[PDB]
Amino acid sequence: CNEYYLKVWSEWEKNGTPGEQRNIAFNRLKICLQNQEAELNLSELDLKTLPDLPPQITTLEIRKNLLTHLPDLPPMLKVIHAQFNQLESLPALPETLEELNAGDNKIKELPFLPENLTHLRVHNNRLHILPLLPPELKLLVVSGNRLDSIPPFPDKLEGLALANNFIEQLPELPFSMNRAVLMNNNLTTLPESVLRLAQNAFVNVAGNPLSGHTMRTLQQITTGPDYSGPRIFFSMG
Repeated sequence: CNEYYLKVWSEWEKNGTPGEQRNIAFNRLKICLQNQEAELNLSELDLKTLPDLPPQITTLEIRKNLLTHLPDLPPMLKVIHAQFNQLESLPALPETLEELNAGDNKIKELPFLPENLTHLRVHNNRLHILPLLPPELKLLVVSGNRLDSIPPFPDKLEGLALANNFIEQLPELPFSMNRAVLMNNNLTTLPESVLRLAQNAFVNVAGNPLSGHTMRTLQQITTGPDYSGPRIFFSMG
């Protein structure tokens, strides 16, 4: 264990390209294991790869690096912050995962998602598809991908960002929905649910080519004297 862990870390430390700072990585990798700390922070160390990690951690900060792939993750991890890398893939995710933030990478497919996942921020990637969404999921941010369809939403979802994708249709929104950013997509219609949302809610469907019919439909319903639906934001030209 601890004895043989340091083995692979000083191995990995030798192969470091001139730019990489595997030197300061080795320290924190060590310190993190010595005291058994729960958070490991290797962010902004120009790292191009990673060696197996300290099994005890529950938070993993490794953003703004050059990582293209990831080593299997600690099995008791709850949070990942891997934004601003070159990630093309992702390792399987621990059931214990709650936050998964891999913004600004190059991922195309995600792995199956833990049921305990609450926050998922994988914007500015290359997702062509999405895996089924976890029930306890609260926020979904997949803006700036290659999505053209999207699976059903969970009951407890409150926040949604599907901006800048090639989406043609939109599943029914749950009542829990509070913010929905659906900008710059290929929507010509809107599920009837958007109107049934809470009155404090907000929906942004700018950039979409909503059909003339859809528009007049909405114009009439939302201007009614009894409309207690959300505010909806549009654009023209």
